[PDB]
Amino acid sequence: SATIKVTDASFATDVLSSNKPVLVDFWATWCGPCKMVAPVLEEIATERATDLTVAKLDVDTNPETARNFQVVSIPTLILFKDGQPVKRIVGAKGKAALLRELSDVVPN
Repeated sequence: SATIKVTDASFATDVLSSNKPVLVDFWATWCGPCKMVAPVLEEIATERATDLTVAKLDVDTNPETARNFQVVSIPTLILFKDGQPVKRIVGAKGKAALLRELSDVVPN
């Protein structure tokens, strides 16, 4: 397991105070599309470990952090950098598609 599990009590230390960018997956155990994205995040967490932390937040056991980032539907992925959210992605995505959508630049 290369992803980290984070909770309402640990979110500030593990995500908001992280040196590395952190990609947070807001998910739930019963959610069909969240399962579609789970193995993709596992791969990214291993492959991109020196550059990026990948964190999982179960919205049902951590409803306050979900409320704090206005998460209404899942999967939602939020990328954090130095304490702020810099990108929000809604919906399941393939690996290549996800990494491209996380960027602020486009290919020419």
